[PDB]
Amino acid sequence: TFFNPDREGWLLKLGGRVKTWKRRWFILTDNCLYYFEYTTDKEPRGIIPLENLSIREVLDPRKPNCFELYNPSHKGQVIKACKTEADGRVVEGNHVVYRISAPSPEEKEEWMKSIKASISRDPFYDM
Repeated sequence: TFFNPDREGWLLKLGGRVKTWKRRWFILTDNCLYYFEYTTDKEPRGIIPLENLSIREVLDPRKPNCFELYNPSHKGQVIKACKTEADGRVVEGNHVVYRISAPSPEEKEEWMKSIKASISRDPFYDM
């Protein structure tokens, strides 16, 4: 599934039920954002489907080159996502939004462009 990706790279993501930044290797493919703790990891740490989502720039007090993923449909609606836990639990994410920090302004722009392009490409988008 990670074959022929639209983009791969390091990004910082702000935690949900425990708000802290974690460095994760992201892979954009099949209109989903996959993230790994380490680049050569066989299995992803989580998956964030992009369908029905939007992206916007945001200013953070400590992290630069940030943007957020959010669902426009319903107010404060929990974004559909899935993640693995060390104990083996495969649990659904509880994020209303996803604040991401890119390594540079250039990479932020590139990532925002790729994500939007992927979303608009989905033939099942906005239904």
